[PDB]
Amino acid sequence: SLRANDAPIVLLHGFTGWGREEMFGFKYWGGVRGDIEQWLNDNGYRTYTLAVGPLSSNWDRACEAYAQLVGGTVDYGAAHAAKHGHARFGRTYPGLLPELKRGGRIHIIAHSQGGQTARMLVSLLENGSQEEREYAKAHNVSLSPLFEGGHHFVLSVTTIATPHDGTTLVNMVDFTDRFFDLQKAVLEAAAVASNVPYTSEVYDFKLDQWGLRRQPGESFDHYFERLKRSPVWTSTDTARYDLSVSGAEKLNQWVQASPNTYYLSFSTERTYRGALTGNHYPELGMNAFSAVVCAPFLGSYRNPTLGIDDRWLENDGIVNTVSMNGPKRGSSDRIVPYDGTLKKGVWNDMGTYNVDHLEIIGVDPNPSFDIRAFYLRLAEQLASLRP
Amino acid sequence: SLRANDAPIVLLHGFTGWGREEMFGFKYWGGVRGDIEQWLNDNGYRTYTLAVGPLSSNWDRACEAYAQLVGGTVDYGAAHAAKHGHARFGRTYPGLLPELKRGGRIHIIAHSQGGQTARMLVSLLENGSQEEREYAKAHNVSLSPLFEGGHHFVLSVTTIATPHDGTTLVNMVDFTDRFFDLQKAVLEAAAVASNVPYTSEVYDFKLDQWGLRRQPGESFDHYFERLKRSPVWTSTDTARYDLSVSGAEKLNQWVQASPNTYYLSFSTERTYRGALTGNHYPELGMNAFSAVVCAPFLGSYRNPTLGIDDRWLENDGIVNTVSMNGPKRGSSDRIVPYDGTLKKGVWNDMGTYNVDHLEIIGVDPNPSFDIRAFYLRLAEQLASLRP
Ligand SMILES: [Ca+2]
Ligand SMILES: [Ca+2]
Ligand SMILES: [Cl-]
Ligand SMILES: [Cl-]
Ligand SMILES: [Cl-]
Ligand SMILES: [Cl-]
Ligand SMILES: [Cl-]
Ligand SMILES: [Cl-]
Ligand SMILES: [Cl-]
Ligand SMILES: [Cl-]
Ligand SMILES: [Cl-]
Ligand SMILES: [Cl-]
Ligand code: NA
Ligand code: NA
Ligand code: NA
Ligand code: NA
Ligand code: NA
Ligand code: NA
Ligand code: NA
Ligand code: NA
Ligand code: NA
Ligand SMILES: [Zn+2]
Ligand SMILES: [Zn+2]
Repeated sequence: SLRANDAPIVLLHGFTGWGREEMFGFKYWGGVRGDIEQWLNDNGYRTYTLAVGPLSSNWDRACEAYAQLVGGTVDYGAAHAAKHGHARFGRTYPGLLPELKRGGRIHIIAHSQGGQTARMLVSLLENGSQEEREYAKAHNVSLSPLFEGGHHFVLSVTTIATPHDGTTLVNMVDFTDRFFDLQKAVLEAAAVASNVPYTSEVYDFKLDQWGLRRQPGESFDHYFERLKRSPVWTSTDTARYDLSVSGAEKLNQWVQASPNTYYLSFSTERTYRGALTGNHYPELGMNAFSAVVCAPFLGSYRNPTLGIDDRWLENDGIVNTVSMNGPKRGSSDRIVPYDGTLKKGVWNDMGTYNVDHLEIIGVDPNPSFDIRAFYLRLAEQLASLRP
Repeated sequence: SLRANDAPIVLLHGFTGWGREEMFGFKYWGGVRGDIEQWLNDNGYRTYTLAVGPLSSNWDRACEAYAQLVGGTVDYGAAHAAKHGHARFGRTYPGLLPELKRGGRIHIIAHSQGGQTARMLVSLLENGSQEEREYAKAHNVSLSPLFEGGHHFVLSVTTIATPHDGTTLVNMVDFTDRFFDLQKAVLEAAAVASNVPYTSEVYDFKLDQWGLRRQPGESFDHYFERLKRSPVWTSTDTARYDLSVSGAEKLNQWVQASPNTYYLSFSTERTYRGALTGNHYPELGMNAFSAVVCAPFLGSYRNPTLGIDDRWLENDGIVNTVSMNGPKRGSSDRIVPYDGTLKKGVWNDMGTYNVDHLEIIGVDPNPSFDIRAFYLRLAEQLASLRP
């Protein structure tokens, strides 16, 4: 295809994820398979990576993403920060693309919960926040340009394995403990132990707004026990809340597709349907943590009152596949199957791949999945988009 | 734990609550989770339910509980009735347990302000009322046995989420309108509308003494506007007066622990401490009415001169947690942390549970709280008490 835009690609992780220099250089985007950002740069697709709080709400992460792109000090909004009891200002960044203040566009490619954060960033850029604007006028405080509206610079959002209607994993009985055991399993993929008191930071959870940081001498085991009891686990201003079916529906009520952005979704599944009742079971080769800890639950949990039924049981080890083609619960967004022409302002469902939640970013091996081709094909499609 | 007594359990609601035939059978004790009295009976713990005026004083409610238990016409006392301007006599009941007049006893399990009513019932059984005794002699009128003193039929009182020292919620500026909105939120949890003039009674406020009742053609919205302007909201002979920190301390000056009764308290909390100034905020999953309307105030209102300081900020969405382990303000009662042996004549503090004020009775969902095991374990402990 012909190139029709010059927008760089920006990569955005989910409820785990870390910058290029973290985790001893093991990349979230490529894991044991390599460095996806480097593959794209090397093939002429200019690509950058964002690293935002993995456990923070999509709102917090969107404010962090905005400052990382345009430069400046993260501003969560005076109204938001007062309502949830955390700092209004966060870190200060130079900016990856401070030109976006003047003009120019990006493509966001986001995995897992990054797809919620990317959708939310577009809604804030284009429409701002009326609550923040009214609060700033009422209290005579400053207002970040993010909350003004009028700053739409995202040509496309592509989501990969995103829980747009949530994941039923949040409902599992031991979910608090098992979710932090999933963080430990991702550390272990990077050869990072959870019982070692690392002096270097290794994996920064970016919880400056809550005042939390792993302390000198503290193992990840000990630190996650503190995080389980902290506001980033127990408040509604969290990844945990937005990950749930309840909280993803609430997000979908206000975060709509912009008519100025192409949305693409990729769905993932790594399960088979059983012969007894319709439940789903992990396939050979699914990442071991998901296969043992998460997929049996995801493939069997129903909630008839919420209509969480047999269609929700197929999963990729972490998220129910039905959740991933676009927001539907609480959403008026349109979802169309890809027909060869990518359309603005709707979700173009690019299909369902037999790859698990961690294999699709290369964190878990899968030699039958040609991960480099997958990301290069996608970059060629995004470069074809007509602004 | 081996059973040591055969006393039945009697359940007692707070400033909302209704009998088993009210609310089209949606139970206060169990709500959306089921029927706690039925669970208890089906496991061999004989259990009954009281229904007294939700908005009436603890004194009125204790006279009503007395009559419902032993049988007969509610008698509020000639001196009390003349002092406050209401009828001396209320409804007539058949009596759930007339064997209490021949030696039978009960365990009361009480929620919310029910714990103040249960303590007041025990105080009146033990000591009566010298004012009533004086007045009956002076005016040559009859006297209820409740006011004589020298009676005993309560083996134990267990309080759950009770404001023994009051709740600061009453100091909210628009408390009147938000308290009746709480009543409407509880009706909505029971799938009852507030703008429909139901011909059946549905929720009887048992205001016979005040001469108030919902009229034909009157919705709950219109009825609650009248109640707000009526003596059951504007006088001192009300749940409103006894709910406040001021009124709870006045109650504690005369309602003391009996040496012949075990007292157990359960405390509840559903908040996190923020990172700005140590205020408390509602956790994810708190009932929506409390989370929006009540918890932000409860977690941020301080009054150092009245001793309302950091200890009062943690709360369950309706009552400050520090108020719930037993009466302290204006009280000489002893409170001891449970140590595996329950003690008579003192408050056995059974701990604090991460469950909100409505979750603890099942009116609001919380799948992580095993409400059936909670009540069954409590009934087994009460059955183990030595008589
Ligand atoms: Ca694999
Ligand atoms: Ca709840
Ligand atoms: Cl180190
Ligand atoms: Cl810390
Ligand atoms: Cl950290
Ligand atoms: Cl099956
Ligand atoms: Cl591989
Ligand atoms: Cl007994
Ligand atoms: Cl008694
Ligand atoms: Cl009337
Ligand atoms: Cl705070
Ligand atoms: Cl539940
Ligand atoms: Na505040
Ligand atoms: Na840290
Ligand atoms: Na499959
Ligand atoms: Na298949
Ligand atoms: Na929809
Ligand atoms: Na109904
Ligand atoms: Na808490
Ligand atoms: Na005291
Ligand atoms: Na819990
Ligand atoms: Zn926030
Ligand atoms: Zn009265």
